[PDB]
This record gives sequence, structure tokens and C-alpha cells, in this order.
Amino acid sequence: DWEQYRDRVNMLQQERIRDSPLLQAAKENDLRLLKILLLNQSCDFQQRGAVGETALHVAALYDNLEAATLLMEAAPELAKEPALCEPFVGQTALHIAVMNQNLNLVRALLARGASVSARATGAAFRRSPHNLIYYGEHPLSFAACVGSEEIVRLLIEHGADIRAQDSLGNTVLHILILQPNKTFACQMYNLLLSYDEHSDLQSLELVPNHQGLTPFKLAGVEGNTVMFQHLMQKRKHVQWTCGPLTSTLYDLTEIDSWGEELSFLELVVSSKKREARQILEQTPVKELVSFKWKKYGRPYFCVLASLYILYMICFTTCCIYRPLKLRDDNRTDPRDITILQQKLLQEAYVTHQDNIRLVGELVTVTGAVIILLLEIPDIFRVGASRYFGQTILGGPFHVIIITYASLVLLTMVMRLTNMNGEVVPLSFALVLGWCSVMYFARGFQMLGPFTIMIQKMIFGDLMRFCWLMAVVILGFASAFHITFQTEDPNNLGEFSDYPTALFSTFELFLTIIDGPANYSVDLPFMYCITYAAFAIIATLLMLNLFIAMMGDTHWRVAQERDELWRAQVVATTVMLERKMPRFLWPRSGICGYEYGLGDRWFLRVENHHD
Amino acid sequence: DWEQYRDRVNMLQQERIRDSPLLQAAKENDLRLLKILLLNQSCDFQQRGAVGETALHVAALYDNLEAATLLMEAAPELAKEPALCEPFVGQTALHIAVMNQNLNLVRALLARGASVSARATGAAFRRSPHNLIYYGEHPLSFAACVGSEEIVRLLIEHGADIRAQDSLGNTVLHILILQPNKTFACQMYNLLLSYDEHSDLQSLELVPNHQGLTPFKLAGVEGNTVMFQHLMQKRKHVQWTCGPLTSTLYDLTEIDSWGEELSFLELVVSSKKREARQILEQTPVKELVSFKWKKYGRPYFCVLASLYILYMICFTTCCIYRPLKLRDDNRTDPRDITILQQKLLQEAYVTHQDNIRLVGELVTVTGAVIILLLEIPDIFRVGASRYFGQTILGGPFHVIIITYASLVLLTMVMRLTNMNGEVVPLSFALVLGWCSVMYFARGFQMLGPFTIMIQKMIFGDLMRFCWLMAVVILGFASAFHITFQTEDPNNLGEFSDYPTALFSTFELFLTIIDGPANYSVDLPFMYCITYAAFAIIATLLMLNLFIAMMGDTHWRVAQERDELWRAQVVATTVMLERKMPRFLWPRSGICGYEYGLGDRWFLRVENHHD
Ligand SMILES: CC(C)[C@@H](C)/C=C/[C@@H](C)[C@H]1CC[C@H]2C3=CC=C4C[C@@H](O)CC[C@]4(C)[C@H]3CC[C@]12C
Ligand SMILES: CC(C)[C@@H](C)/C=C/[C@@H](C)[C@H]1CC[C@H]2C3=CC=C4C[C@@H](O)CC[C@]4(C)[C@H]3CC[C@]12C
Ligand SMILES: CC(C)[C@@H](C)/C=C/[C@@H](C)[C@H]1CC[C@H]2C3=CC=C4C[C@@H](O)CC[C@]4(C)[C@H]3CC[C@]12C
Ligand SMILES: CC(C)[C@@H](C)/C=C/[C@@H](C)[C@H]1CC[C@H]2C3=CC=C4C[C@@H](O)CC[C@]4(C)[C@H]3CC[C@]12C
Repeated sequence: DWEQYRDRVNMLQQERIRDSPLLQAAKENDLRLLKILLLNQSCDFQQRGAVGETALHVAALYDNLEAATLLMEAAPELAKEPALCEPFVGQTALHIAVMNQNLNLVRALLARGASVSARATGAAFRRSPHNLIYYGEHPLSFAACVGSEEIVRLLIEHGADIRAQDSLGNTVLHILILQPNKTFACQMYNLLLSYDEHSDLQSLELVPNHQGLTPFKLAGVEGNTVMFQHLMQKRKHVQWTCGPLTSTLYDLTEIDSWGEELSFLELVVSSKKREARQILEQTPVKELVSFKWKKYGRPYFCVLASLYILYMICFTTCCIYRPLKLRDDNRTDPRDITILQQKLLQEAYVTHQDNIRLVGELVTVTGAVIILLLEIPDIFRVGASRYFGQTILGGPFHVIIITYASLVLLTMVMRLTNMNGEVVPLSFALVLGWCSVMYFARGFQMLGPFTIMIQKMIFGDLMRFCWLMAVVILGFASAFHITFQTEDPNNLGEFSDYPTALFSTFELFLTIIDGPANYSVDLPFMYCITYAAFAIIATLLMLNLFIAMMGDTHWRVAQERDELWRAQVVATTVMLERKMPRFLWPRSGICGYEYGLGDRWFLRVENHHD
Repeated sequence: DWEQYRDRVNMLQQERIRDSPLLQAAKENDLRLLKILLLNQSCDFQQRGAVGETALHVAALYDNLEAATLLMEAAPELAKEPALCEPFVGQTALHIAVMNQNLNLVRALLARGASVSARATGAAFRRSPHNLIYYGEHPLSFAACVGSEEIVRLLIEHGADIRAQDSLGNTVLHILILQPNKTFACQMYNLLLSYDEHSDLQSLELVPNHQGLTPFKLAGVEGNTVMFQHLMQKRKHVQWTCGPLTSTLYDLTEIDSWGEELSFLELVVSSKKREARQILEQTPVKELVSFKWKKYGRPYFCVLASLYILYMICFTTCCIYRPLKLRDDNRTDPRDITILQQKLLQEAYVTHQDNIRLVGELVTVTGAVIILLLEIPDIFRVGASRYFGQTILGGPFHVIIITYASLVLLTMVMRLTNMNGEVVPLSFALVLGWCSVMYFARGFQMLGPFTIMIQKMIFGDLMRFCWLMAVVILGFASAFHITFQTEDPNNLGEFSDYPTALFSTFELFLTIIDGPANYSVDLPFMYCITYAAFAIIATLLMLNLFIAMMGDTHWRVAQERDELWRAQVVATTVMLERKMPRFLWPRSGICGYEYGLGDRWFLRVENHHD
């Protein structure tokens, strides 16, 4: 929760420990004062602290086995007392004794009758970035997550339910997977699977949490590669081993996820963790997505890319041959250079070429409607921020594709209603529609990690550098405008108006226009000093600083090009499996039923070991 | 072959193993059930699997020595039974027993009379990228490639022919060289040479395969540097060793390859493997090509470069002084600026300077004919794709040189036929002919690894980045054309026509022209927003991204500059040895016959060891 509230809670807990002499003796392991208190019978033994902790909780917290046994000899009901305050509600002495790995204290508490199924629904025991650890809500979950196998065996022998869930629905396998240390996690997973004598019901592995994730899916989502390898070791079958050639037969019941709302690969790719992209490098998943991409994903993606390119060619040809007529009125203003205008709806669609344009425009409108019908339910199937905010699963390409379809439909509306100004949505749709073709650059290895470079340059570096650049533009444009306020605009009109001054200074920042010079006339002397300062500071230092930032970003992406391209391949394959019809996408892998191996589907992997 | 077919074959093989109780007992090493089957006499013992494998093949496949001896005690004819299906045709139990290194099983099979010359012509035993290994087609080849020397000795003692070839003609030395692991390969090569008691016939080393490669040539082609060093250890003679100076005398019978169609160095350089360029760094080859390049290659290459430069000077001077006359007709169109045209064949070649031009044009046509006569039979001596598609042996320089000669001859044809439009082939030939002079940059160390940088930037990076760049050009050119469709073209004519809009936006992408600005008139407001987006996205992000890609490509080539330059030196020296007359290229090395060492030719290497 709040850091200040937890600090006040800890300070109040230490204050109530230091104020109470029984709690002070329990903390400091003062056996004489504690025995004088307990042998004495002032009739008080349940003094609670600031968090509602008993004296047994204080004895277990500071590793005081002798003081805890003294507190359990007299009035042993403290072995069945949880805390009664917000940051530690539900925590007993058994939880602290398990977390401190005091095995004799856990033995003594289970001898005195500790609650082995004590569900600690505390604020500090929830999975949150405020808490440093998430060990669970049960003593068995705590003992499995800490790493003491003997305490796990002791709690199981006393009757701790392995199939117990948290507030998030997580069983002990989920919280065991969620731990960062993974050396002992595989052995603890083996121990908890070995103690599943129940085996009735479904196996603990098939138990989903409240998010609907199995432990296999949670190992996929969180990027736990070691637990993923340990899980696939239990689901593989070595067919044969001849010399150095080992042929094994992995099971694809959970990896492929046939007939499910969210497949395993979709959950792996659409994950906020950076370590989830290493699951695609693992042994069954890499061969599975390579088979899917090489057999079905690449030809279908190339066909869709060719259709989209021809569609954009038709839209561009309809933009070029747009119906325009001569201007009716006279150009009274000498600075106005508009000689054509848009024809009316009655004036257009007359000749044969206009009917060809009508056919192409119907093709364009139908394609935009098809685009909207393909993209709109994906914003409601998952979250809008998740669908619009991930690099791997398209992302900004979907936003500009939906914007392109919306602008094409708006152009159609303005065409049918005889509204002037189709140049703005047609230019927007021509820029956005052609730039969306780079989405289909993710289907090729050489060009795919380039769109990721451009994405991590625009939203990565350009959105940070544009504030300093805009500050320099807003300074020097105002300076250049006020130096040329008392000047004739016919000789040097690059700073005549302040919007034009902003645009001209932006161009001079990017060095795409020449410096404003008119040597036939006498420019003001302040312009030369201001432009020398602009050339030193803006065009030389900051522009090449942005060039170096883009170079470092390109190097950072190019050091991990194949991983990002494989992630894009899996994202594209998942999207094509979800959206295309099922008869064009047969089920991947060996059928297995024709070979007598049941209804499961397998992937055969032949490797060259030693 | 196909991955799905091999997967179906393996699944069917495991299905037929699991269905048959004899094969199941042979796989699982169930001695009791197997003895009940064999001691029983249901009169069946040759049940074949899905691949035609016997029960002895299943026993040898899963390392079941006891089950294999039980299957060989009753009906031992299974020791002489190969498989009878496509992926394993010709494979016996001896092959699997050798590959599994079960020495007692190989002893038992040779005791029962296994076929020691069993030629396994299977689909899985062929050298292909589908197969993970290529161990050969014979049990001796399998035992030499796996690494068990005792099984090699056992097979040789029973009469396995060492001089046996595969479907590719490869003997056991070729397949032993083709293995990736090279520590045991030298010892196995020594063992197989030591067992060549035949020594009649030619030595196994001089036995070529179906591609015509000796094991020395195959070690050169595949880049096996360790086997190359081991082969040159057997062909060197240490003349003396005084202090730290060791003078040895390498033999150049196979490295130089006098009087052969394909020399050793040509096969090393024209190799698809990247590791073949390390053969040129080895001890005799480096000194040999350095002697050849320093004595003969560099002066002849500099003479040819000077002749080609003077030839291009003559061609350029004939292009500058091209016969042109005043235009006969009148310039009716105000946008037409053509004032000259080409003179007729009768009108030209009149004055003295025209006769000097005629002499130069005859020189140019003769040089192009000489160029075609030098380059045309090289396209038929080797493959066309091999000759036109390798960086080291010229490659694109040969294509542009042949194109230059073809365009010069086409210009001559258009000159003789009075056909208008010599400017197109003359401009093409002037661009391509002068750019071919960079071919002669490969003869100098400092400038040579620069043409490789440009080649790996054009075909490496430019051919990948040009699709995204063309996408941005096709978007923004159409946007800029439709914003200036309803505008007067006299004020801003950079986007008047769509081809001119494409060209102007390509120039604005490369920042070689200024931004289109006409401050005397009022430009449309959409142009400013579209050009600000073009300046942000195209000229700033993508152009400098391509700059960073070229920087990384230049760094990648510059980290290996000397290796690539030495490869180009060997390629140039091989080309000059092949194409120049023999009297200008004396045989390299010590003659040897005058010193009583036979007809062989030697290279003396003096090195400073310790
Ligand atoms: C038309 C003008 C007014 C302005 C709006 C135009 C903006 C275009 C050029 C910009 C806006 C956002 C840009 C953009 C958004 C995000 C991505 C995803 C990235 O992975 C590749 C580049 C890509 C695809 C680029 C392409 C160019 C876009 C679409
Ligand atoms: C430096 C960063 C922030 C980049 C991205 C922004 C550039 C700014 C300065 C650019 C982007 C688009 C430009 C722009 C849009 C359109 C017009 C209308 C035109 O008739 C006058 C110039 C004017 C008013 C300019 C002003 C400067 C703008 C707003
Ligand atoms: C004349 C115009 C129309 C066009 C066709 C001209 C193209 C020229 C400039 C281009 C085409 C291909 C280019 C090219 C091909 C390949 C190589 C081999 C490389 O190792 C060095 C650069 C070099 C030699 C370059 C030189 C420049 C060339 C020849
Ligand atoms: C971005 C990459 C793909 C680079 C290599 C390609 C550039 C394209 C856009 C260039 C290359 C040559 C250019 C070109 C060739 C010749 C002409 C004829 C001229 O009268 C009008 C422009 C026009 C029609 C332009 C159009 C744009 C072209 C085709």
C-alpha cells in the first residue's frame, strides 16, 4: 500500500513491542523476565500489539524458540491466534515460523495445534509492486516459496491442502513459478507434484487461477524459462536415440491450445514482461512456430501483402484521377494560385474514365469497410490499451489502418454530400495508407527489424527530443520574426508571418531549406548574429545529437534483431490463426490418434546431441 | 526429404514396434517375453516393421545386446537382412550397432556373418540439409565418422574395403573430412592411411569423388583447416633447423595444380562456405599466393588497369566530341530546350577531327569486342549463376563490364543505322564503364576492401531498405501531388506531374534539393503539414537510420579487411593465371628436378620458431 502508512505501522508495532514488558521480553529472548511474567499470573497473556500480533508472533518474528516454547507452555491458545489489523490480517505465528525456517518452532506450533490452513488475507501478502515478495497466503505456499523442503513435508504430513488458492486464485504451483530464484523451484515443483497422492479431480497443474492461467500458461506469460523447460521435460517422450541423433516427441496439448479463447502463444506474445520473449526460443515452441510460419504463415501473409499493395495502388490511382474542373471565379488576390476546384457530384461520373474511377472508388470503400470489420472486434476482444499499445502485435499499424479506413469513409461522405475540402482527408489517407504497408515488412527477416527501429525511434527518441527542439524552434522563430517585423516581406518573406516563421525555422533546423539570404539588399544586422547562433546551436549540435541518439537506438535494436523478428513472426502467426478460417489453417502437428497415442497432438523434434 | 513424411515414417515405425509383441520385447529388453516368443515356435521370426526393419534392427537401435543375442541365437539370418523401405533402404543391424558404438554387438554380428560391405542407399543417409548428419553408406565409413577406432580396426580385420564410394563417389577419407568435429578426425585419417596395406592402384588420397575432388581438394573447399594442416604435415620436408630458424620445403603438387581444369586455389576461392577463406591463411598457400601476387600478379594487374583507364579516357573523349548539328525545326513549344541533334552518318566523318574521332571509336569498338571475347567463355566454363553471383571472383564487375561492351556495340549499331537516341546507351556506357574501374581497386590493399563495402551496402543493405523508402516515397509523392493538383504549376512546379512528384520527393528524401517554397504566393495549408511530417519521418529518421546501417556494414567489413583483400588477391591471381598466356606466367616454386628431387615442384618456407 502506501509507504508512509506501512512505515507508521512498523513504527507503531515496534513502539507497542517496546512498551509492553511481555512483548519486550519475547523480542529480546529474556528468559528470566518472561518466566517471571508467565509463572506470575497477573491474569494477562493476550496483550496484542499495534498490528494485533500476540507475544507468540513477536517470539517467532525475532527467532526466539525458547521464548516461544515458554509462551506456548502457558496458555497455548496463542498458537491459534491471527493478527487483527490491516497490513497483517490472517497472519499467524505459523507463517512467521515457516518464513524464518525455524523447523523446531514449526514442529512445536503443529504440536500445539497451529492452523495449517490459515489464509492470511493481509495487505502485505498480496501480489503488488509495493510488496517486495509474494509468497502466497498459506503456510504450505510460504514453505514452498522459501525453499525448506522439510517444512513442506512436515506441513503436508499434518494435512495442509495442496489445492488451496489465494485471492488471485493462485495455487502453490503458481506462486512457486512466480518466484525469481529458479534453482530450488524445480525441485519444489517435483516435491509438490509427488505429494499429489490425491490424483483424482484434475491434477494441480490443470488448476486455473482467477485470471484463467494454468501453471504452464503462467510460466509462459512470466517468462520463467527454467520452469518452462522443467514442465516440458515431463511432457516429452524420447522416441529413439541412434548415435548422436535423438528423436523425441513433444506433446502440444497445452502449447498449441486448440479450441481455446486465449492460446498459449497469444498469452506469451501479449505479455508486459520482457523475459516472455525467451519462451519463443525454447525447444518445442520454436519448431512449432517455425513450422506454422513456413508452411502457412508466410504464403498467406505474402498473399495479403500483395492484395493490400494492389488495393493501395487502386486508392492512389483514384486519388490521382480525382475529378477537378476549372475555377469559376477570378483570381483577384495576386498571392492566390488556385486554378482548379472539385467538380460537383452531378458534374462528375459522366465519361467512361469517370466510371472506371467510380469502380475503383467502390473497391476502395469496400476495402475500408472490410478493414473496419476486421479491426473493430479486436478492440473489444482484448483491452483497447493492450491492443493499441504493444509493439509486437502490430500496435500503431492497427491505429493507422483504422485511421486510414475512417478517413476513406469520411472522404466518401464528403464526396456524396458535395462538401469541399477532400484534399485534407485524401492526403491524410494517402500518407497513412501507404505507410501501413510497412506492417507487411514484418513477414520478412531482412526488413522486419527495421519497422521496430523506426517505432523505437519515433515513440522512443523523437518524443523525448522534440521538446528541446520545439523550445529552440519557439525561441529562434520568435527572434527571426521580430527581427524581420520592420522589413519589407517581398525581399525576404521567410519570416513574414509567425506561423510561417515557425515553419521556416523548423526547416532551417532540419537543414532542408537554404539559409535566408538576399545579397542584393541590406538585411538587418541582428539576423546575421541570430542565424549564426542558430546554425551553431540548432543545426549543428542538436541535430547531430539526435542523429547520434538514433544511431544508438538502431544499434540497440540491431543487437537483438532475430529475437524481435521471431516475436513478430509468432504474433503474425497467432493473428492469422485467429482471424483466417479454420479450413485454411489445419491443426499443427502429428495427429496421434491414427498411431494409437490418444487424442493428443504431437511435434517430433530430431536433434544432434554430443 | 520432406519433414512431414519423415515424421509419419517415424510415427509408423514406433506404431509397428508397439503393435508387434516381438518388436516390443526387443525394444524394451524384456528377456522373459522374448525367450517365450523365440523358444516358442509359432513359425514367425521375420516380422518387418513399417520401414522393413527386423527385430534385430529394433534390438540394435535401443542398445539391447541381450535381446539381440537372443534374436541371433534362433534364426541368425536376421544378421543379413536390410530394411525394405524408402528412408532406410540398405541399412542393416551392423550400421545401427556401429553408430551406437556397441562393440560387443558388432563382434556378435560379425560372428554371425553380418554384411561388412552393406551399401545403405537410404534417403536418410544422403548428404542433404534435411539430414543432420552425413556419415556415409558403409559400416567402415560409419565407424570412422563416429569415432570408435576399435570398431574401425575390427571392421578392417574382417575385410571391409577402404576404397569404397558413396552415391556421391565419396570414399571414407572424404566423409571423414566432412565431419564437423576435427580432433579425432586427424587420428582416424592416420589410422585409415596406416591400414592402406594395399598401397598398389593409387593411394586412397588420390581417389576422386563424382565431383572430381581429392580429399586434399575437399579439405580446401569445405574450409577444413585442421585437416588441411594435417594433410600438409605429411607433404612437407624440413630442410634444416638452426637455432630458431626452421627452413622447410613444402610440396606443391596438389596446391599449385599444374595442368588441371580446376586448380586447388580456384576451388578454394569459388566456394559457398565462409570457412573456405581461411585456407588462404594457411602456411604454404599464403606464401604461394604472396609470391605469385608480388612477382607476377601486381605488375600485370597494374598494366591492365592502366590500359583500361586509357581505354575509358578514349571512350569518354569520343563521347564528349560526339558529332552534333543545329536543330533543323523550330522550337514551337516554349518548354522545349533542345537546340542540337545528331548528325547523319554522311554528315559526320568529314573533317580531320572527325577522323580522329573515328580512330577513337574504332579503338572503343575493338576494346568492347576484346572484352566480350574475354568474358563470354567464362560464363560457359563455369555456371552462369556461379560466375555472376560471387563477390570474391569479380561478380557484379563482370556483369557491368559485359553490359558496357553490349551498350558500346549497340551504340555502334545505332550509329551505323542512323538511329536517333544514342544518348541513352552512351550515358549508360559512360556510367557503367567508369564504375568498372573500381574492379582494379582490388589490386591495392588500401582501396580493395572499399569495393567490398560498397557491394555489401548495395546488395546487402540498400536492397532491403529500398522497400520502406519506396513506400514512404509512394505515399508522400501522391500526397504532394494531390495537394498541388488544384494549383498553378508556374509558381511551384515540383509536383505538377506524378512522375515529377515521385522524382522530387525522392530528391527531398535524400535532401539533395531544397524544400519547395514560394513565399511570394500563398501555398495550400495541407502542404506545410505534409512536408513537416515528411521532414520529420523521411529526411530525419529513415535517412539517418540508413546512414547508421551503412556505418554498421562498413564496420563489419572493416573488422575483416585483410582476409577479404587476400581472398580478392587469390581470386585475381587465379584469373590472371587462367586467362593470360603461359609464357608470361612461369610455374611457381623451385623446379626440383635439377636438385634430384623428382618432377615435383616445391616452395621453401623459412620461419622463426620459439
Ligand atoms: C499526414 C501528416 C499530416 C502526418 C499526420 C503524417 C504522419 C505519418 C507520416 C506518421 C504518423 C505516425 C507514423 C508511424 C507510426 C508508427 C509506426 C509503427 C512503427 O513500427 C513503424 C513506423 C510507423 C508505421 C510510422 C509511419 C509514419 C507515421 C504513420
Ligand atoms: C520540433 C517538433 C515539435 C516537431 C515535430 C514540430 C514541428 C512544428 C514546429 C511544426 C509541425 C507542423 C508545422 C505547421 C503546420 C502548418 C502550418 C500552416 C502554414 O500555413 C504555416 C506554418 C504552420 C503553422 C506550421 C507551424 C509549425 C509546425 C506546427
Ligand atoms: C546509368 C543509370 C541509369 C544506372 C543504371 C546506373 C547504375 C550504376 C551507377 C550502378 C548500378 C550497379 C552499381 C554497382 C554494382 C556492383 C558493384 C560491385 C561492388 O563490389 C562495387 C560497386 C559496384 C561496381 C557498383 C557501381 C555502380 C553501379 C554500376
Ligand atoms: C527509393 C528507392 C526504391 C530508389 C532506388 C528508387 C527511386 C525511384 C522513386 C526513382 C528512380 C528513378 C526515378 C525516375 C526515373 C525517371 C523519370 C522520368 C522523369 O521525366 C520524371 C521522373 C521519373 C519518372 C522518376 C520517377 C522516380 C524514380 C523511378
